[PDB]
Amino acid sequence: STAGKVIKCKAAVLWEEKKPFSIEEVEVAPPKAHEVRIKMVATGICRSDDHVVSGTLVTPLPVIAGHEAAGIVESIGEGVTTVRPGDKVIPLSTPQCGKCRVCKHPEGNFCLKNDLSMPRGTMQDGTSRFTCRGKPIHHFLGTSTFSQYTVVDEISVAKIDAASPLEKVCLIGCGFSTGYGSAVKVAKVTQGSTCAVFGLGGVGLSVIMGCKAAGAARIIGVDINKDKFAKAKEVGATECVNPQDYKKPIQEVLTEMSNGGVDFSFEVIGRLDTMVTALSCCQEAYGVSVIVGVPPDSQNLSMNPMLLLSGRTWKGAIFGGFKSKDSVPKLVADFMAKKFALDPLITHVLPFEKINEGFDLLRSGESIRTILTF
Amino acid sequence: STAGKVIKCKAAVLWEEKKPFSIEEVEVAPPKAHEVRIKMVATGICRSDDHVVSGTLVTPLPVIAGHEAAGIVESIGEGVTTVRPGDKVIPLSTPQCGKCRVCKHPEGNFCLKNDLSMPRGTMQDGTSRFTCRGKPIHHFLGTSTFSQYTVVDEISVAKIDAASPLEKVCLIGCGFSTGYGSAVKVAKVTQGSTCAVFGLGGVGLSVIMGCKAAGAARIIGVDINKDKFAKAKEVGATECVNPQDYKKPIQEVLTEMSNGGVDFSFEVIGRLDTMVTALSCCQEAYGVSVIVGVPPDSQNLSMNPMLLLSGRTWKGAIFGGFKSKDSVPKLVADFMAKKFALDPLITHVLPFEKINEGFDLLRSGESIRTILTF
Ligand SMILES: NC(=O)C1=CN([C@@H]2O[C@H](COP(=O)(O)OP(=O)(O)OC[C@H]3O[C@@H](n4cnc5c(N)ncnc54)[C@H](O)[C@@H]3O)[C@@H](O)[C@H]2O)C=CC1
Ligand SMILES: NC(=O)C1=CN([C@@H]2O[C@H](COP(=O)(O)OP(=O)(O)OC[C@H]3O[C@@H](n4cnc5c(N)ncnc54)[C@H](O)[C@@H]3O)[C@@H](O)[C@H]2O)C=CC1
Ligand SMILES: O=CNC1CCCCC1
Ligand SMILES: O=CNC1CCCCC1
Ligand SMILES: [Zn+2]
Ligand SMILES: [Zn+2]
Ligand SMILES: [Zn+2]
Ligand SMILES: [Zn+2]
Repeated sequence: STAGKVIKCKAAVLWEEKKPFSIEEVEVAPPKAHEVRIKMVATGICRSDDHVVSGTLVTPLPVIAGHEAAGIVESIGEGVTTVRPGDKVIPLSTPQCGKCRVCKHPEGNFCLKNDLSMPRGTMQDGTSRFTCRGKPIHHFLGTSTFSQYTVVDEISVAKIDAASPLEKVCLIGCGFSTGYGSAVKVAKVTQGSTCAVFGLGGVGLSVIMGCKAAGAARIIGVDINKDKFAKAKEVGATECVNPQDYKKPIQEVLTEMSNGGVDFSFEVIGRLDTMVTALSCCQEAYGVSVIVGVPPDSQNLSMNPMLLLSGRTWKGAIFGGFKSKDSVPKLVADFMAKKFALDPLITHVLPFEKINEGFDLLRSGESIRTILTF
Repeated sequence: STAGKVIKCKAAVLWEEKKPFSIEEVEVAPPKAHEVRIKMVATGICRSDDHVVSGTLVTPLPVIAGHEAAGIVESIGEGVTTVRPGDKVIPLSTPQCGKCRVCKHPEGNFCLKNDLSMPRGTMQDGTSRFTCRGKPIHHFLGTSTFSQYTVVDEISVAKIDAASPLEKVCLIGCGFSTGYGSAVKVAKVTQGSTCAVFGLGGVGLSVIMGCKAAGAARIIGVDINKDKFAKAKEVGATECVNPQDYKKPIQEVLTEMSNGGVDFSFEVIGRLDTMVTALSCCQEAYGVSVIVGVPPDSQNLSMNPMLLLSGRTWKGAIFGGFKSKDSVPKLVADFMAKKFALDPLITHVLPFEKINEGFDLLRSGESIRTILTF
């Protein structure tokens, strides 16, 4: 009934920074060659979507944001081989083209077809499939999931188990896999180690899950919102500290608590000062610190390179280091085999129409992940 | 005939920054418990010794500098078990106490007994073994090798092969092992990779030797002094670039030459700007950059953390990551078995009394390593 034909549907449009999302009708074009049109079933609210609203992350406006989601293929364009109508799918904000130097490298995952380094807010072909009030609307990270339907390039979608619960596994499309992989793949946390996790939102709790799965002996959660300590302990934190409770800098607190520095630290907030504090609190000769949080646009940090010369390792990653199209179906299979839990991340489930309330919940500190259901 | 007695001998004393060394008589106390007094045979001039003169590297003055050297044990204090009078030895500017958390860690080498982080310029017991003009003189990094005799703690000396040529193997005490290990141990350069080495002095040439030993396919040397290129190519560089020859920043040049970024880069100069350029020229998703050069005291660099978030790894190390007392005798053994060459690093030889001419040669750009003979 809809294949080959323009779909009119509801979406949340962001016309301008620092405004509520506008829920209104949009026009979704049919998929061109190597494109996939998806009916959305559930989408999570990730802090990166809020960074578009706040100006922290710059991408062309107006835009349909949303990138952490799951849905069902409505139709495919000519030449698509990896998904078919009716398949359950997760869109991928980091593509996996399989052909570039990064996709061919055993470790790398930041495929050169990504829309993050030089954001265009289009399909791979440089055009948009969305119109609203007769105006073309930009895409976001090749995903755009705050819409009843979206169109994505084939390299930005993964087919998943037909029995998957989409209102939970949408988190594997971004926040869970990012945090979990940051611990198990990027840092390679070791049995018996001491970890410090700065930021106890959805991504930080997923880092804690990964540190616990790797056998860390101590996992210290750090957040300025003490309401986020109870859930952090439930998922594996052994202690939590609030920087605002201390007269001294938290890096010195954490160094003393760890008898000279932690083995692994994670910055899962997106602040320059906490990136430098997280580096400093890892042990100077052999510690490893991983940046996960998104820094504010165009701002540089300042640090003393003696922190590195003594032997620290500093790294960052997108999407937990996972090659996205290969890994997402495997992570869904692991969840269905009960290898990890997603329910601890989900504090609110709301109809899509309540998107702005979901963002208010995030900004107020009250939620971890809100899942929006279509 | 000197055991247990004060030795009067010549040393090069640095009374003030930015002044020539003063070659004059000092008094060297006999070794206390767990200390070793060494008759110096040869010492190299490492840029780090010049950094003390320039104030780039802050350590208490007045001081006996020098740290890359080899000599013969004159006497041992009570309790010394790892060397005996007559043994050939190399002093270690990074100790290996064997008892701290770093010494016990499989990767770490920056032993907590070091005198680098919070310099005191003393023996481990907090006192000095040197007097000059009746005044106490500081030690440097627990070594102080610009003297006919020095006293070191047992944890800062390694026994080496009795047949070793001391006028060559002194370089294993600092510059050779630092560069070589930075490639083979810290970066873990892989076969077929592309490497970029910033700074083609003694340490950078040793990085090139390590990259070649690791089987790198391309090794790009970077220096603003084109007179350094011929020797860089002799030891393994496949190509050399002078940043001053180009209209665009060298990170852009290197990214284009490597078809999107190098696999491994090394900063082996000691400038904040080149630390950031070297990080930037490694491939954004899977590149690794190692800081080897010493930054000017207490200065911070400025960088955009998106360079790390895409996937880069940034690390530094002291002494090529080698656990010093374990590794130095094995590296001497490997040298004696012809596994690496030191002659390419030695461009000038001088008697110790011409130390100031040796520093002039380094500062003018003319030398790689000058070896001083006592
Ligand atoms: N690298 C990647 O691939 C990904 C990066 N991100 C970024 O990770 C970050 C975290 O995302 P979420 O967990 O969704 O965000 P969130 O907002 O739910 O969690 C952030 C936590 O940081 C705490 N916090 C804020 N300022 C703090 C401070 N000075 N000190 C200590 N804690 C502080 C907050 O109270 C909150 O609990 C964001 O910057 C997000 O954009 C998210 C997913 C993918
Ligand atoms: N991490 C460690 O354990 C060690 C660190 N060091 C440090 O490594 C560094 C190199 O030491 P050496 O090889 O002895 O010094 P060196 O002075 O012989 O070599 C440095 C090279 O950098 C070149 N250079 C200077 N400015 C440059 C610029 N803007 N761009 C490109 N090239 C430039 C110079 O022309 C020179 O050839 C020094 O900072 C030294 O203190 C040395 C030994 C141990
Ligand atoms: O949350 C999804 N993607 C993020 C990844 C880090 C940079 C900003 C966008
Ligand atoms: O050259 C020898 N040691 C150096 C190591 C890096 C910091 C300054 C001292
Ligand atoms: Zn790719
Ligand atoms: Zn996200
Ligand atoms: Zn030690
Ligand atoms: Zn040195």
